[PDB]
Amino acid sequence: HKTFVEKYEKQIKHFGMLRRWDDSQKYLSDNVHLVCEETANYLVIWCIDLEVEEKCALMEQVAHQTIVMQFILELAKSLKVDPRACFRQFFTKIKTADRQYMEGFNDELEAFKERVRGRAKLRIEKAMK
Repeated sequence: HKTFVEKYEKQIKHFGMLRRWDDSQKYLSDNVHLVCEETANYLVIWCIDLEVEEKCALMEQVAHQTIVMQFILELAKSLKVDPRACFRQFFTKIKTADRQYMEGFNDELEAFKERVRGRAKLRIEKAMK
């Protein structure tokens, strides 16, 4: 919650703006404390913030990184290990010759962005009328 974000907000934003697998993996390896639900939670809100402000292109960029972190955290729950100890295997898995894991990632990413677009619209009905 609260002051993890006061502490690391600029680092979370930076991660949110990466894209290449090796760039993300290096950044996390260098900043392992960011591999946590607090980070994924912040990225979700930020996506909704960007979408509402019509920064749709940037929302799509941040959404990619949001799903990266969610996948990492899910993988960890899968193996019952700490996500800080196993996050590199997300990148290994995504790069596998059979593109099955990557396909599921892409599907979750597209679905996530649809949900973000819906959530954004709700914020302006929230007090549109």
